[PDB]
This record gives sequence, C-alpha cells and structure tokens, in this order.
Amino acid sequence: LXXXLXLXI
Ligand SMILES: *C(=O)C[C@H](O)CCCCCCC
Repeated sequence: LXXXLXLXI
C-alpha cells in the first residue's frame, strides 16, 4: 500500500 502510504514499510 505504497509502503504504508509513506511509512517506508
Ligand atoms: C504497501 O505498502 C505494500 C506493503 O509492502 C505491505 C503492507 C502490509 C500492511 C500490514 C502491516 C500493518
């Protein structure tokens, strides 16, 4: 999901 929407996971 986009790396947790931007969390980078
Ligand atoms: C989107 O961000 C793809 C990621 O690789 C997987 C996210 C998994 C969410 C489950 C952990 C809360």
